[PDB]
This record gives sequence, C-alpha cells and structure tokens, in this order.
Amino acid sequence: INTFDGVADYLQTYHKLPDNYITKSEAQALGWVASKGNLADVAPGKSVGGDIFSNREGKLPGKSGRTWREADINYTSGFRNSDRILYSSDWLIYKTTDHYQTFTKIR
Repeated sequence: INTFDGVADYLQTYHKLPDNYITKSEAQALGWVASKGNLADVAPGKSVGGDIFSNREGKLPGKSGRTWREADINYTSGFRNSDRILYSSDWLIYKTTDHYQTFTKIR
C-alpha cells in the first residue's frame, strides 16, 4: 500500500503504516544510499516512512504532546519523489506533493 488514500485509511484503522515501509535509519542500514537513488535496488517494493517530522517552518497544526511522522507516497523506484503523507499521533492526516512546501488535510 503506497497511495494517499490507501495509507491514510490503513493508518486510521490499524494505527501503523503498512508492511512496505521502513524508516530512513533501517534503509541506510540495509544499504540505501540517498545520492545514488538506489532504494529500489537494495530494498525492492519498500518505501521510506515512519520517521518523526519536526514541523519547524510550523506549517502543520501543533498541540501539547502531539507528534508528527511522515511517509513517502507513490514511490516505485529511483530517487525519492516529492510526495509525502503526514500523520499525527492523534491521526490527523495531511499530504504534500511539493516537498513539505504546502499541505492539504485528507482525513
């Protein structure tokens, strides 16, 4: 599952990202080399997702004790694309299609 709707629904319902996601640290460990654009070479079918998103430009809504995490969307192979899903600890879901420049709420 790696589509906006698909990951959005999965998260709200199962409260974890689907099995095709790995964090950046786990992908680095597995052999992911960002400037080589090789994720799909060292980890076919996998997307990076689950890392904490700091929210410093402060574009997404904050709240006492709320954490934001991210996951890449639409990724198949090559260099990571510009699409990301943003999900809080309390399950508000937002998406970005321009490298966190703008966000739209989707759930």
